[PDB]
Amino acid sequence: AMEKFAEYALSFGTEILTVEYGPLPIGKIVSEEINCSVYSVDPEGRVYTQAIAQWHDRGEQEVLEYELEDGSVIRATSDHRFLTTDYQLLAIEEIFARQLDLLTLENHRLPFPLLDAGTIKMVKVIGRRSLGVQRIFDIGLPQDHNFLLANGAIAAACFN
Ligand SMILES: [Ca+2]
Ligand SMILES: [Ca+2]
Ligand SMILES: [Zn+2]
Repeated sequence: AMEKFAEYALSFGTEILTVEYGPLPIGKIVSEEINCSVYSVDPEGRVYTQAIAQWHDRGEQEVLEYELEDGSVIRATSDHRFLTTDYQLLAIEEIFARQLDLLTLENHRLPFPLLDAGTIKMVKVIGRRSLGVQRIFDIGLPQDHNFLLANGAIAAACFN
């Protein structure tokens, strides 16, 4: 029984897919407290949008750059959780260690069923390297605790 999650964080350059501005580095969003909407998935698999509720500058620390099978990367703390194809939110290091698949997403269109729209891909983490100390951040959302990155990966949001 998990007491709580680690206070994971994303590196400055990690781009979040915003509705109003498209891909934007989380560092910019937080540093400038940019009000915009992100895409998230609910417990029943519906993809929908929600406005950011909290902007947290987490300071700095050692971060790793994980490389995905399609060449994209995730720059974050090793314990940052992401959605897998089994629909579990697990640390990126676990996904790497166990070679699990990240569940990624490659008129009115929203909200829509995750499995019946958008190009769904099953992407493994093929490696990682250290980027040294970088500025880190996270954002809090008013509803579900996850949001889509520009590379399609679904990241866990702040639980505070
Ligand atoms: Ca694959
Ligand atoms: Ca892509
Ligand atoms: Zn936070």
